[PDB]
Amino acid sequence: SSIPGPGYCMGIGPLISHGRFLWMGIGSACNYYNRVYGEFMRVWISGEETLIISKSSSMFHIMKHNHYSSRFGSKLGLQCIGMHEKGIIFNNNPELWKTTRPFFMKALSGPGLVRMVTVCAESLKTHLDRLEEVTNESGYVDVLTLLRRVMLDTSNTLFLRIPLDESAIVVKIQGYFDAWQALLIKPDIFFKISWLYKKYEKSVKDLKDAIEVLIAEKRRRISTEEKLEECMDFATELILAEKRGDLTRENVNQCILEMLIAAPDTMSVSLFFMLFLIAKHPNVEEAIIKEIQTVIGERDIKIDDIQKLKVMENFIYESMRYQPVVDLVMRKALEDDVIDGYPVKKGTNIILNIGRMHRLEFFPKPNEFTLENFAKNVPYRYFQPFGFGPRGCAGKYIAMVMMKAILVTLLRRFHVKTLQGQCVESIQKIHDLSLHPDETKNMLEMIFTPRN
Ligand code: HEM
Ligand SMILES: C=C1C[C@@H]2[C@H](CC[C@]3(C)C(=O)CC[C@@H]23)[C@@]2(C)C=CC(=O)C=C12
Repeated sequence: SSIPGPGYCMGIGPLISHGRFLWMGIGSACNYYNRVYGEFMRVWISGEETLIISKSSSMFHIMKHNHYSSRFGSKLGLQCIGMHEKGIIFNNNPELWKTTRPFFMKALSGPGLVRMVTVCAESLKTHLDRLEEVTNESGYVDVLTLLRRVMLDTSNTLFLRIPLDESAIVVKIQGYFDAWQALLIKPDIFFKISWLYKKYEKSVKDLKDAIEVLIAEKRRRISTEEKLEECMDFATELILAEKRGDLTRENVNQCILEMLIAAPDTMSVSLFFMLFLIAKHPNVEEAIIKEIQTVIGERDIKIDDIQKLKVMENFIYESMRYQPVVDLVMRKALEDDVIDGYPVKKGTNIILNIGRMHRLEFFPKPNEFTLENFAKNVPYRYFQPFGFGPRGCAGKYIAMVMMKAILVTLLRRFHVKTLQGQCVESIQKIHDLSLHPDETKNMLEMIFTPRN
């Protein structure tokens, strides 16, 4: 098998496709190219050949083997946002990534994943007793903002615990995201003409400078302190590693930033799409309340409860399957290989189109939202909402805990209504790095009406 895809127009092949990506958006460009050509095909972002793949078989191969534990993207765009060989998310240096990930992995599982289930519920309870902060005169709640705030609160009180300006940092975090999303695949030419990008350069500084203030304090409280053994957390772990010789201060700093943004960047959008799905699916929402009555009653949500919330678990999966937020994964080939039928040279960029994959394969009723798609145990090789393997989502387990926790704590207390005939299908969406709602539009509010 030779490689499918558009004609290489003697050096015009690349230019049309890279342009198509910038004009369309990374997400909807992938969906376009996969629809036109095969579920496996070649394109050019910048110079380098890049493959876009929805085939579950290829998907599985890639996330499984160790020679795909890299991502890709403009070096100058990454340097701009500070993820060039520094975080983990888009840290593309094999060795430096290898040595940092452990820290993330430890903090996002075991003892911490148990605190998180209650840290979440409390954080949300706080914010639900302060609805005045997010509710309109006509009772319209800004769900997106509320969520982002409890996500940041949650992340902070678990991984860093330093008092911060919640409202302020959330807006800056979004500046950071947008900037990241903008510069990720902008061709080098773009960075030469400075008044075009320096817009973004400023949102990055706004967040980084806001965070240096926080880590500066965490550094003090550590260098004083009585029983240091008593209270280990993500930020401390890193700082002490730096205090040995394991980490650079710059890197530490990026990781803390990367940990704080991660939840607000994804959970909030995901739960938002989940909340709309509940409103327009009354049948499903009844099953979820019964399960809560059966499993929890009027007791505080605890770790031992989460396995029992079976219906909800399926709801979360079906929501992510049907309305994904992270619908694509970027990887790079580190060794040569043959993947399915095709030769894949090292240095080849890969975009796994997991969103399209969850509609072309396995599932009984792919194109409608039903809890029937998850009535029979799903092979983790046909459904990858987080990815798996050496570089799968580091939060994949804690994530599910948090989502379960916040949904329970919310639906426990309020019925949710969507304005007009609005639903996830009829929301206007941007489809670039992630797949999220266009916030320059409106009608994205909800109404929270009490229960009992
Ligand atoms: C429901 C929300 C979430 C979704 C849909 C999601 C999904 C994903 C996916 C698909 C990847 C790419 C993995 C791969 O390449 O196969 C990823 C990576 C990652 N995720 Fe998540 N995730 C979520 C929540 C979180 C949370 C809460 C955190 C941390 C608090 C987190 C931290 C990370 C990090 C640090 C990476 C980069 C991993 C690496 O390259 O080493 N994620 N996530
Ligand atoms: C929404 C996104 C986009 C995700 C990214 C991890 C790497 C992903 C999956 C890619 O290869 C392309 C889109 C990227 C993620 C989940 C990780 C952390 C975060 O803060 C925000 C994220």
